[PDB]
Amino acid sequence: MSEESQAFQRQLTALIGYDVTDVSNVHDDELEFTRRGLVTPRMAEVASRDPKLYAMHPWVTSKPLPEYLWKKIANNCIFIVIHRSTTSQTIKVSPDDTPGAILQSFFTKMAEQDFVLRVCGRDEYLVGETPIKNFQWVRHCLKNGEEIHVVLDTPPDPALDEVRKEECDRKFRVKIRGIDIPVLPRNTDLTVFVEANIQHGQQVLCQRRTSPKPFTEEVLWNVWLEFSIKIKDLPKGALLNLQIYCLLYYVNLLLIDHRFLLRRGEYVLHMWQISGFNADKLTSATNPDKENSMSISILLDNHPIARAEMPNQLRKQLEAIIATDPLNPLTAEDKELLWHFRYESLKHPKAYPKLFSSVKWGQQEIVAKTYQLLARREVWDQSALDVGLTMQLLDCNFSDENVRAIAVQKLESLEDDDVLHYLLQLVQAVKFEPYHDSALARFLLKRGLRNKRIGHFLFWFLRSEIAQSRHYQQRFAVILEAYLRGCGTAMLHDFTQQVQVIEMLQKVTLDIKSLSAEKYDVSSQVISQLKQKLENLQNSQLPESFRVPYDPGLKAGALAIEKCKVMASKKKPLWLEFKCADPTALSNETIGIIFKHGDDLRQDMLILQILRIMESIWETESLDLCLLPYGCISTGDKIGMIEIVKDATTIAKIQQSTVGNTGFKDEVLNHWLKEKSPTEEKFQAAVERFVYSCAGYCVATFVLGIGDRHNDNIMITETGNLFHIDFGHERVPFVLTPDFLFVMGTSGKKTSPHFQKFQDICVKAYLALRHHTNLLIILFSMMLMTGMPQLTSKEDIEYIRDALTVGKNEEDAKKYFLDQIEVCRDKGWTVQFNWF
Repeated sequence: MSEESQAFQRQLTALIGYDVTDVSNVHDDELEFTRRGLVTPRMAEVASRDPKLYAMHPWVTSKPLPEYLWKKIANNCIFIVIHRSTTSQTIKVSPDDTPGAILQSFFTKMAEQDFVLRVCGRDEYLVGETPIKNFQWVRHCLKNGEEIHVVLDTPPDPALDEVRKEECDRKFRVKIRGIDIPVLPRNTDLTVFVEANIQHGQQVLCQRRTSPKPFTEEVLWNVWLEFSIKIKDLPKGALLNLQIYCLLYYVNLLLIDHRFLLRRGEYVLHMWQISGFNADKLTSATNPDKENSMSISILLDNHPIARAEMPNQLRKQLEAIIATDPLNPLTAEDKELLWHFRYESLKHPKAYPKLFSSVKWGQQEIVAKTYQLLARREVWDQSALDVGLTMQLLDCNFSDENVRAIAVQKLESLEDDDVLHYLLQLVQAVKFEPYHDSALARFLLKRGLRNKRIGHFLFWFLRSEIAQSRHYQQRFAVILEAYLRGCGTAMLHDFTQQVQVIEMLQKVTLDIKSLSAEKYDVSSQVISQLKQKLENLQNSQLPESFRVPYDPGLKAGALAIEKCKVMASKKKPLWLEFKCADPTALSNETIGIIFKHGDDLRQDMLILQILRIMESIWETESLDLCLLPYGCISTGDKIGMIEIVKDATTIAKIQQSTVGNTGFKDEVLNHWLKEKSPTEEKFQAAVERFVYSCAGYCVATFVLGIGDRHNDNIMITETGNLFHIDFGHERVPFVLTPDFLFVMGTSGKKTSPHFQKFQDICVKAYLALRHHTNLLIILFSMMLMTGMPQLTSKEDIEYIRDALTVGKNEEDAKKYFLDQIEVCRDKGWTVQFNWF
């Protein structure tokens, strides 16, 4: 079409980081099928969204105000600071008051209504029919004892969000012709065979092998591999998994296509090589490197899918099976029970995952029965939304489209606040979808387009994977495009700015990394080289401003080249600082960002996100363990940015400043906090905060099995908020060393008010998380499968079961954690010292 449309597809390609019109690494048209398929869902949502609210994207929650936040409001009054150039009043408000109805208690209380309240220095609005106590920014300020500063100004023009117009009962068999690799001369000559598996929801329905042969640059067999399973019995979503054993290579091919047709014809698939379980193994995409990759040739020639009340003790066996964690293995007995009492099972939403693990997906009639089961879904459709449960049906174990769709059905009812909490994991979850186009993928696209905040992170979460996952960049790219084609020219403009910026800093970051070895030091030479490179961008290259990717509410302006530098650490990360591009800003404090290479940030994001879930969990029990999950977004391979927490120091650096360089003293920390405390009130506040934050992290860290940390990866704010960092990748359950204890007023396994307060918070926090054992267990395993390398689909994922002390009662749990606390006391500084 118009040269205009080509220039647009060019722009999109740049934002995405992939050409979705590319057909270099495909063997069918699913992707294209999918691009077209998403048009409707896109358009249906664009069309449905209120142009006004979409432009102002208010950030609101339906959850009640925690108890620990009402404490700061013991007068049913809240002070809002309304600025107006040099003006600035202080209208006292009621937590129930609406933004439109405090703008009344202003305009009239002072004395024309085409105005809207906006947070000073931010792109955050307090609009919409919502209690001011329900806006997040407001709760952010209460939780941090900050004043609410707002500016009266004109609503953003929803015209700016304009969208560009668009325009057989035979047995199954497969013939393995042979394998080919360009170069293979290796050490000791080993043997090699091909394993052809038919899988569904990671479950082998049938398995056939070829005879062992000499591993040469070309091995042929020309042998038909026949399976017992009928062509009429293959389940949609079934995957023909082909692997080469010496396991060296793998590759999958959807047995039924996106059009319900049985795969047929000759295929030459370029395989993935295992690096000397995880999501990546389930991919329907083929290695893009056709030149230096192993490949397997095959031939397919064969469309389809054209009362009784439980006795007392059996219902008991059933209920026990249902109460077991999601990691409890299911016995044949168990599956037969769940299946036979198929309809009783159907009354227990918590049984759903276990029940669908009990279906024989390899049997046409049974699956057939299963669908009839899901038909009478009344109970499920009326169940109180259980995210944990919903996610479980979205993991690697369920490949069935109808099973997965009901989980998504449940997600529909999440308010935006909630989608943000799980947004990163839901996105990862897409690696578990058998087809590109899926209910999940559509959910995301929708939720994205309907709210700007959610689309923004969706953008970056997808970009993250598209830039470094060979196994899923294709699918993720088609989804992202879809989104881009509907977020709005405005968004499309912001993204452009953000992409050019980080794309420059990434180049400088890497080039600088070359001019520096590993041996920590950092010379003025390398810093001089940085300042020069930045100077160059400061010119006509680096846009005037851009949104901070991990904090869309913040607009960043020009670099403060004088405050930038290269950090003296193993990796050589940039420490940039920018001026806030918002005049209405309430400060002159710069925005500090860290650009690093060497670490896999996608992992970091995952932990950080799980950390925020843990917060919300503790919220619903009136707890605030003061964690500090800083901004973090992986932008490419082993590269990305990190929010610079203001006024914080490494606990190691604190020790180093007192004792030797590579040298440990017990009072260092307490000394540091007191000297950093402006008054005695704030110093006492900071010891408090330390006790809470210390317990939060000791608990969060224990559950996620990443508590045994080195001193240089644990920070603390001058205000006392302790917090770990770099979750890149004798023992101790967590870090609770003598110096942390000293701050609490105890030493040599003694006692004190603070230490007992600490132990109280820990246990309270710990059993609060056990109240969500299932939600966490499912987040932990999905994390392991889409974030780590080859995670043991057993022992690894199983840690969290023992950590959350599954099975034990609350008393034995509390007992259990307190003992963990003692193991830290007995170890003192042993482990810290050892960390080398």
